[PDB]
Amino acid sequence: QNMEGPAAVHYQPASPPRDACVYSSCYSEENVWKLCEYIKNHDQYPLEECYAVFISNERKMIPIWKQQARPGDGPVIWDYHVVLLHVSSGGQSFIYDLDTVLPFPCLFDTYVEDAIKSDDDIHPQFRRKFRVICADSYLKNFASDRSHMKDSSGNWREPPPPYPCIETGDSKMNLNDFISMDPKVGWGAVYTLSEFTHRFGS
Repeated sequence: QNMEGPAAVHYQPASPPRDACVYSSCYSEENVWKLCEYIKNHDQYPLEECYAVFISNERKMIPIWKQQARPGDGPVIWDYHVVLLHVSSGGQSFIYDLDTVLPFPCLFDTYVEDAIKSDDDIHPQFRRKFRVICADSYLKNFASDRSHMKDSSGNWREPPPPYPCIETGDSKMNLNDFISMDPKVGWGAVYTLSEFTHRFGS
């Protein structure tokens, strides 16, 4: 037996329940943007405690386990995936992934251990990198005209979300600057898996 603060024990979620969140399959950057907007407009938590997290790598092929699109024990291989990270007042981080079969929200260590898993056994070019943008910066700077979701004749590869494209005064499309794991582009900070866990893990 071993005695393991209790703040995380009573943690109240920052989002509506999973079924009530704005959600479109294969638009996780927008699903997370909408979670950020919800948190901003409600009175429960400050945006300063939350981050948008882009997961990808140079070849844009990342395995993620415990994903809804592939029930079972195998991974989905995404080009990129986006989740929301909340650093709660006591220090415990929580991950909000609308596409995970893990709990929504999920304790950080469980998401890293069960959804991401160790990179040690993975061929290095499939390893995961993390771009962490404070949610306020994400809402201020993110823009997507959804042009990456259309084939050469303009047809939608996956049905679009049911609201107009997210744009800013500075840009109508900079999604690649978030998917990139090059620190020379975009906003926020780029972390290896070990740096990500060191920064946000217990």
